[PDB]
Amino acid sequence: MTEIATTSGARSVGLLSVGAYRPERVVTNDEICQHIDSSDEWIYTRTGIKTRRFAADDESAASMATEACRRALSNAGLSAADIDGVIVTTNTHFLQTPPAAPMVAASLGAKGILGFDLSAGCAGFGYALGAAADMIRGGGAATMLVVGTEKLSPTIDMYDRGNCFIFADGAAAVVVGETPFQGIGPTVAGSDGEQADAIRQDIDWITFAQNPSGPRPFVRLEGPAVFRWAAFKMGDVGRRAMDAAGVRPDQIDVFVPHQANSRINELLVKNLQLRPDAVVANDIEHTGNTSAASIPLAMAELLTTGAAKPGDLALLIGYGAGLSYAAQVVRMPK
Amino acid sequence: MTEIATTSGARSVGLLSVGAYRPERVVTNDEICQHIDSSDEWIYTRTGIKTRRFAADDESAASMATEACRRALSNAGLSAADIDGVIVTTNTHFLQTPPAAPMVAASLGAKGILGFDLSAGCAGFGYALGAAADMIRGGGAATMLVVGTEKLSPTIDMYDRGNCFIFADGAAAVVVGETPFQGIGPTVAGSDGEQADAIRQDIDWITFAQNPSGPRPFVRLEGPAVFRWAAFKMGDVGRRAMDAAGVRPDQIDVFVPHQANSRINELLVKNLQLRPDAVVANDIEHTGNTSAASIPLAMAELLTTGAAKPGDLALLIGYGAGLSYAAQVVRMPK
Ligand SMILES: CCCCCCCCCCCC(=O)O
Repeated sequence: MTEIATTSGARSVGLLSVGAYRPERVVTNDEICQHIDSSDEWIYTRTGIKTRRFAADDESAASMATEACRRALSNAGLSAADIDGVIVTTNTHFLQTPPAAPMVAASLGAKGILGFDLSAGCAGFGYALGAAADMIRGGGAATMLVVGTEKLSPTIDMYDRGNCFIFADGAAAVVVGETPFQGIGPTVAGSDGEQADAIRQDIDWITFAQNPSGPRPFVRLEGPAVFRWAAFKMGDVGRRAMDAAGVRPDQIDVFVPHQANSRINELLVKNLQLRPDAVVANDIEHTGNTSAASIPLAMAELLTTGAAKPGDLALLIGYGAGLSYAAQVVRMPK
Repeated sequence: MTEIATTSGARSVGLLSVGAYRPERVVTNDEICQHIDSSDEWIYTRTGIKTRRFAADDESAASMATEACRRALSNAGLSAADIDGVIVTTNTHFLQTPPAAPMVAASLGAKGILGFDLSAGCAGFGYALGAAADMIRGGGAATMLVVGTEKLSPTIDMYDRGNCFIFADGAAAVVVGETPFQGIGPTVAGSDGEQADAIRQDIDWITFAQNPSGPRPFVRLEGPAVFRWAAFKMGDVGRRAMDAAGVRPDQIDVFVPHQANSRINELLVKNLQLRPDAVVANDIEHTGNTSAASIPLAMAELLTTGAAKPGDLALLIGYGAGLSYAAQVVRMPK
């Protein structure tokens, strides 16, 4: 009887490199407070944030994704010609269509390679990485680009006081391909749609379009709800990711949680029973919460300062919007 | 050092069922011809469309995805409790965040299952299907929901004689899980970002938001460009999908191309060398082009009339926006 064929690729997959792009402009809490009622100290105190980058007007999630990919390719010693596909994960591509992925591939000179946009709120990176690994192992690609990119600044209500100092822009990509050793552990993910409102665009685009003189949409954040959720639930997610990867808490060298808030992550570093000398990402201090691009930008920073070395065993935990989370254990890139 | 472990699932994966939801408001060509200088015969002879469905104002891509999934689960004799994850593919979720996936899972009572939104324009279904299959084989889930949903009507410029009669609304989901036989063939996909302009939202949401009194965004289509592209390039894509699946053209029982234009698809049927009695989807006549929901809606239609039977060998070819395409050979569901 005719049977549909089954294919497969390299069983061992890993992060060949990481490339990060940060917008030239810097924005201080004071600059922020020059339109808000609070302190440049109460900010960096309740949220380890001191400064963040805002992209120019002529930039987009797509353009920053492209530059991030160029850097990842160079850091991996590859050219666009070595890439089989690209997954752009973002929440700020301001067009219902076309997707950013095909445009990014074109800008890289990457022919008609497959690609798509993945949106899972802040945890889109973990979902995209897992997807790239599954595709490569399944034989649908051999080498891929996974880039998290975000241009949130244009969606911030400078008068929100609840998040205007939280979100920021930026993009970071990783090259995923075959490695001698297993570099990407099993994906652990889930969500809580019951709390979809905790991080949302308040007005949908069509309603706004039908009421142009009415209020325009802005990103709203129910900080406490998110703070509690992550702090209390990401510890369990961390253990599952380690368990699935067959690793124990004490074997983790690097911890890269979503750069949502220092207070949440410091609490997680303790609840995960990581060893005392475990390196922890704190890229948020001068980058803020870049949602989907957060983790890959944080990984790049840890490597940047040498705090993390290639080969290091890291625990990645993305949590955020939609109330989605995605985690995995990986071997640091570059 | 410590080797990161792996996990794996069922090698044989397939379509357990399909569930389709079509908005109740039927819009005829004559209704469309109240705002353009055309006629029913002109539109029908050139596109193959006679009527299409428009969703109500209180409906959304997410609400239609929910209902489609409910039907799919029922057609598979399963409950939300049997689902491990859900992938929503769409291009008309009018919120930059949160994603529709977490909300859809919540609405189905599928507690906190993993999920994300995937946009590859019109070919998002093929990509999501392949991703679901790769995840299940990768052991990241055992059973999943893949739902294409689209509420394009609000993005249509009623005066655009180039596409006002083309796009429509609807949603259809399939349950993906382990099957005795291999039911999903290898994914064959790619794109042409050089032609990203062929199907696009003309004005990005932020620019509009910063000039509310200016022109609002609408979907635009460069018909001829798309027509030529699909007609000339999908044949090669179909052959590759069949090759990867180890099947010959004559073995295809059912052909389900994206319902973009009946003339493009009639040309493809011939160019693919399908046998004379091959059943070809023509759901477009009363459904129009529902982009991401097109293929699963067409599969449901063929099964409903009994034209396609469960177990039938089918060739699916998604093509569209961003200039993205995704294809695979599968065994019909339900
Ligand atoms: C004859 C003019 C009508 C336009 C027909 C062009 C066919 C392509 C439209 C479908 C676009 C898509 O892939 O979603």
